[PDB]
Amino acid sequence: MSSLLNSLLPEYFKPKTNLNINSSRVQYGFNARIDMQYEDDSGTRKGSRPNAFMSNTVAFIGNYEGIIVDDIPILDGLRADIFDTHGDLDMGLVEDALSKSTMIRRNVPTYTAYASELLYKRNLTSLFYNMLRLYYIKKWGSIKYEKDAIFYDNGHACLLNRQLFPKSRDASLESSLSLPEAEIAMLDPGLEFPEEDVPAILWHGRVSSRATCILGQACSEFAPLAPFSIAHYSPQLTRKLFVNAPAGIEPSSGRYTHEDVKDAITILVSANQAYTDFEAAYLMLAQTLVSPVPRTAEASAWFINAGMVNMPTLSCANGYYPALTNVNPYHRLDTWKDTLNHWVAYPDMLFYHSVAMIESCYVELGNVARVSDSDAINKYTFTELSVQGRPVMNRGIIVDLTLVAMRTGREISLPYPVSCGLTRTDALLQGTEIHVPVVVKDIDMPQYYNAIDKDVIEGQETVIKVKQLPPAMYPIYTYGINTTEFYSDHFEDQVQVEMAPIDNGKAVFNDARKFSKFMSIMRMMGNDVTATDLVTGRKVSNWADNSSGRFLYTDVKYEGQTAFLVDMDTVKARDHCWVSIVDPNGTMNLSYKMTNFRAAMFSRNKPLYMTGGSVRTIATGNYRDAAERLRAMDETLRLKPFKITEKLDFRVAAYAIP
Amino acid sequence: MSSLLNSLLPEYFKPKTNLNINSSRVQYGFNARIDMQYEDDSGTRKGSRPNAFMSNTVAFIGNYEGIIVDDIPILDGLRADIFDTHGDLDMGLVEDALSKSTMIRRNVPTYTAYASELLYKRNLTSLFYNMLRLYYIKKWGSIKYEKDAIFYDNGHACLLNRQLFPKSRDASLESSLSLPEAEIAMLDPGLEFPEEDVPAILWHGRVSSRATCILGQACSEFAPLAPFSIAHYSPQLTRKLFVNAPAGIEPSSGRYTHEDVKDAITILVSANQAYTDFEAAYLMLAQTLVSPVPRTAEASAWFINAGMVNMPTLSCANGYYPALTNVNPYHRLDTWKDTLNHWVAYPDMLFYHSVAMIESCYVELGNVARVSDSDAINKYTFTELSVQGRPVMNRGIIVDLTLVAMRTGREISLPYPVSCGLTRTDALLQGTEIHVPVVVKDIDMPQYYNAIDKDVIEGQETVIKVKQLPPAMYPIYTYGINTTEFYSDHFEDQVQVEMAPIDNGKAVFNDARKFSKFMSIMRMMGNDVTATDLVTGRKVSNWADNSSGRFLYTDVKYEGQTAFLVDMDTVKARDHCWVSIVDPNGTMNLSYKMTNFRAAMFSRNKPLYMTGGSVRTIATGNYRDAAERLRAMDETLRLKPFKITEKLDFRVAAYAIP
Amino acid sequence: MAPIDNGKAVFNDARKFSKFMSIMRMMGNDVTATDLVTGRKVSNWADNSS
Repeated sequence: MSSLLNSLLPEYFKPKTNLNINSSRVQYGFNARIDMQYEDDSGTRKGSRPNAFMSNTVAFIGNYEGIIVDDIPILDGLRADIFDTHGDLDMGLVEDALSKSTMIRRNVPTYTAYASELLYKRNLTSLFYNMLRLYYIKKWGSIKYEKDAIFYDNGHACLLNRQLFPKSRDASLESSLSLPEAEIAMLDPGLEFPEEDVPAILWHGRVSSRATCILGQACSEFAPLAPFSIAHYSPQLTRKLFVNAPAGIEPSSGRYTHEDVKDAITILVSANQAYTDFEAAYLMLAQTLVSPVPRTAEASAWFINAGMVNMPTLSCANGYYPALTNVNPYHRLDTWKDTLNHWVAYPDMLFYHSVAMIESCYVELGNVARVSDSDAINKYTFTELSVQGRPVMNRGIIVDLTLVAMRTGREISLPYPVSCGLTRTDALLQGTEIHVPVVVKDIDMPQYYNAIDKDVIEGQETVIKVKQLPPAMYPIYTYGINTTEFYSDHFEDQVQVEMAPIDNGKAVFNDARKFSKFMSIMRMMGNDVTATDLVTGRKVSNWADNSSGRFLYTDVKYEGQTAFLVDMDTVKARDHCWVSIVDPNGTMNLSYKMTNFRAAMFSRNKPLYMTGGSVRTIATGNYRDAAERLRAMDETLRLKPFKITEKLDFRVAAYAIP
Repeated sequence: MSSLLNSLLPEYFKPKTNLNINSSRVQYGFNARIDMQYEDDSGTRKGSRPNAFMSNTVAFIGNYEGIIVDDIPILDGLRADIFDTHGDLDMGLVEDALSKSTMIRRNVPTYTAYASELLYKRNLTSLFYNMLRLYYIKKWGSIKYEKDAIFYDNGHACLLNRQLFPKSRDASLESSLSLPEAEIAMLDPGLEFPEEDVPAILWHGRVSSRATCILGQACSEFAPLAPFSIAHYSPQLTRKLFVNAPAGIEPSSGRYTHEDVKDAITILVSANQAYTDFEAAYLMLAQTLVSPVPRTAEASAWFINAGMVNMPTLSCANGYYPALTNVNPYHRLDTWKDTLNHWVAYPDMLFYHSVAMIESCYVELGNVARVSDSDAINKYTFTELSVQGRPVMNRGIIVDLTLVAMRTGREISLPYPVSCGLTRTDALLQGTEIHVPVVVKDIDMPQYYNAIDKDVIEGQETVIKVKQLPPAMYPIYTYGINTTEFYSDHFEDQVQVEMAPIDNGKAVFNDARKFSKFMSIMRMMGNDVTATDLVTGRKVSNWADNSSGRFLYTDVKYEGQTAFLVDMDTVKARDHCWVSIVDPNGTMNLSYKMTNFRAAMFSRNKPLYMTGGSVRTIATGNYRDAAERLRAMDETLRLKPFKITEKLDFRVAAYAIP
Repeated sequence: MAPIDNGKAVFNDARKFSKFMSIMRMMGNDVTATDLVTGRKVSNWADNSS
């Protein structure tokens, strides 16, 4: 659904068509003007950062594994005559429709008997999904993956690509897959009895030399070398695929460009009348196009074990019954062609729709992981109460759409209760300790991180014990639309730390809430604060991120009693464009204000600019008003004359309109 | 945009068609009559300057470099039916448009897929840019650049063309470039898949033997030997260029006249309907064509670092799909063929439009440089507040047209937000003193200029320091259209200043404004006064520039606060009218009137006379046969002007919204 | 003062120069001005009573 994913984008964000991606890492964000203030009994110290960049790093790598599951049939496409008043295939009108058609008379009785089983095999989501992946593999084919590269680095702990993804050879995305071609046979119209467990599709005119090569590779096993997101492992959809094309199927060309895959999709959707099938495939790919680079070192627990992708079995019986598909189809919603029409016009817009969906999910799974099991709406039972339909199993797209509904605070409506795609809530529901590997840089690591060893020499491979999952992404596109006090993503905020002159700089935060806001605002001001817990004896640093520049309470890496000693004569100025706290006395009052917002994207430590035309909000009415218009100007070549007009020179001629 | 740049010229001046330029340097100015009237405590004196020549100097020498960048598509020339009710390109109607205009309907699905990807990147501005440069290389192909010539010469200091332009030799303009030829192949109709990264263009009848050689050289690399404005380094546009000509193309001749390049441009525009693409290239050349000769030695800091010329990527899909270009083209403005109709009639008029543009930019940057970096409108954030469109980036022409709006004080509007051309604000946007290399002519040079070596000898090559960039040009064409206090370019003005007490033979001027008014009066009377800056200990002189007969405060060459000790005993008498007095007494009143303006141009120390007939006006009205003004003010670029609000400091300038 | 000036301020007026130098001494700051015309020096700390 293009419509619901479009509304997630911010108001200030004005996207263009083309986006020239030339790397496997993008820092999307915005530039804002922060007017910071520090008030005290001595006086006020004002600062101003005119261009403050708040970013979330997003990569094109992520371990996924496809499995073939059984899903509901999508009945949108078949002629409206055979359907009854309630909206199910009234068998008896099917036998009537087949009888009054251009079918062979000896096949009518035997084909009608099979109809009861074969007409309820309508799900082309798996085919469209694979064909969409082939489009983006050939478009962004020049992106590279190095084996000994930095997945994450925060100064203390480092995590390499070798650690998370073993059995991984370095190669380009184009050179990753070597897809073998499945057989594309021609359906004989005079076949005695239809062959079930072999799908048959429709086609307009002649199957081109390149269309054979695309359909051949789409219905085949994906066995990748490099762990890419749009080239993950998928099982063999089918062995053989029939195509009811009276004009013969040309043999396989071997080569094809990304423009030829768009040609193949547009013919397949139009012939089969499968637009709702495409809408399902569009939302599936939106989840599993890009995966987020973790915000903290201990936020890598989400991507340790491979999340399963639920691909519904390829099943289509249109080739055997050409009569039942015509120009008057049955559809539930009137805006059922909107998702395809959006993709054909603006293919590269999927990148923005993808980051919008994963940012919405991973933000909400952040503040869902911090609720006790003894509650009404908890970790296990947040999907059941929200869903008001009848899906087969609460997995895939249902779990991701219900998290988006919680974030935006609106009602998401789909025409069919389809349960296909990636399932994210895997590591959460387990409710056990996860052992993430790490290579150390400094020697004073295991004070900060909950490490397995207490003394570790530099360059050693250690393990961190993560119990509660910290947030993987900070809200950026969904900044101050549905604000919570955990993230504290306000435009205006203030904190009041109360100290007396008798205290020699040392302040104890009994409250946990205002400790989080103090440590966060001090980092905007470019000050390196290092607090020490009095009960346990561990240490926390506000500088625990190089992207967002905020301090969340989950950076403590421990749930206990709150007694944080902060010594305010060991505060060090780290960044540029900073206010100085030289020597405070009395009550401190910190405050900031974010005024304006400008969309910015970075890649390879350089600005990535959006190019091409101005993207519009395509509606169903905007095309069918031109159908209402029809260009009703009678196609008659009316040539109008020009009267020559003489003036002073007479050498040169001058023509007038009348 | 002819009508825009034509408005910048003064109301009294109307230039003739032809101009035989026969040098690399042209003075332009006017011969005005000044009627001064003096009054002080001693008495009254009345005089009259009968003939006074105020002029700038402009040259054909400027170091520039080309970069190929991706910009917006210009959707002008495509048929009106493919566009919907709003100003948006619908792919639903492209499928219909291509379907109705063919008998072979097998190719419609393939044609639509490729067309959707190519239409959002169509731009012929870079091709017309090179074709225009080839026209002027052949026409003015007898201009000599000598390496051991003078660039600036005052009397104390001197800059040679060895400095500012190393890696250069002595050559004529025709001898500078030795262009190779790109392959101009013929597109046979029947080819089904458009070859990627090769543009295809339409043509009228047979491609002439001469037309081949021009298109071949226009696409090739430019590698100059001598630094020339219209022969600057440009990267290779394309390798191949298809031409859908019904009659086959002829082989390349090798030689062509400047008249043959006009025939090539006129055909290429008419066939492709690329009138708005030409308008972009016309404005883009108006910036580059000429460069200023600096007013003082400090104003050479602008032209040290090579400014980047943003040339858009060459792409076009008219040759493949000639159905999309028909007899009813889509245009936003009704005056969309005025710029080409102006150039084809009067080619040599571009010289006057270029001088008018570069003057307006370099005059207003004189004020922007003096703005403090702690206000709403400053050097960093003046373009962003002005623009009211959605370009790719605030670069090239958008920066230049913003400065023209600030000069004239009128709202400038283009149909498409194009960001292509020279960016000047590079030396300005950096907090670093610039090291201008100079030659010592007189032994007393270190007293005047801020030199590194305080002791020098006639012939030594030293370096001078420039912190704040002074004005490179004085207002001549834009004289009195809007008068600032800094320049003081009034027709009628009454200057009042109080003379400081002359103790021994020295008068102390503590205030900054009073000192500016005093030396401004004494210059108009014609008295060469020399003062000593007390803080620095360097001698200032009101006779700094001889060409423009006025005193600017930037001739002091010291940003900050100071007090001046004026030498009243050594007041020389260079130019004496009857008004001219040596001994001022009490409150000095000078009231002057300027009348009888007449434009005059000098080239190689002789008068340069305009030849040919009188320019008759070509211009189209807002409506041809259009009923309702469908505003469509969403995509169109608009540039809002800023008015200078004078304040007490006088050294600092400030902008406000009118 | 403007940021373009690197701390250096010239007092054209005599009245406000006296008030600046006096209030800076209440605040306990040793200021040393230099006259541009003559070339002599003045110090605000020229008394230990008032």
